[PDB]
Amino acid sequence: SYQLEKEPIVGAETFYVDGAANRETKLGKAGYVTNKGRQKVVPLTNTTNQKTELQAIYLALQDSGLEVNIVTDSQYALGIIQAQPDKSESELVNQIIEQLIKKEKVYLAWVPAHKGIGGNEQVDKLVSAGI
Ligand SMILES: CCOC(=O)c1c(O)c2cc(Oc3ccc(N(CC)CC)cc3)cnc2n(O)c1=O
Ligand SMILES: [Mn+2]
Ligand SMILES: [Mn+2]
Repeated sequence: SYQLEKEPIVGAETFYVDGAANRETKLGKAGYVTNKGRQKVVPLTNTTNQKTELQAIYLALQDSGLEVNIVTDSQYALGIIQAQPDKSESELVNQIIEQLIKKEKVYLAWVPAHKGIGGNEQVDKLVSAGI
């Protein structure tokens, strides 16, 4: 019930997402930074990096118009969303799936972590602080 655009969507806002989890305390943050100065950071308790990365995307999907460009450094989350499942065993993923269906156009790009990608580093620096 959804598909990913092969190209960045002209006119749409670019959401740089990221997550961070502390392995001992299970504490993590998830959020985004956009090319338009929009930001969000949420707190999460009892969690993993994977989950925080998915949560960041959920945030980006929730706080965006009918058209989005999303760039993530999560191969894990890219995997799930590119697989285009109809239903998952994960509550968080099911929430993401239905968000994507609500959208006119969705573009999801992958970028490597800590390689100087401005938007990625910006959002990393925010979610990493205190973890
Ligand atoms: C600020 C420093 O952060 C980093 O250097 C950093 C990562 O080490 C990192 C690792 C990732 O992939 C993995 C995530 C978790 C695991 N594990 C669970 C299966 C084991 C820990 C393995 C690979 C995915 N994203 C990451 N991001 O965004 C980072 O900023
Ligand atoms: Mn990451
Ligand atoms: Mn990071």
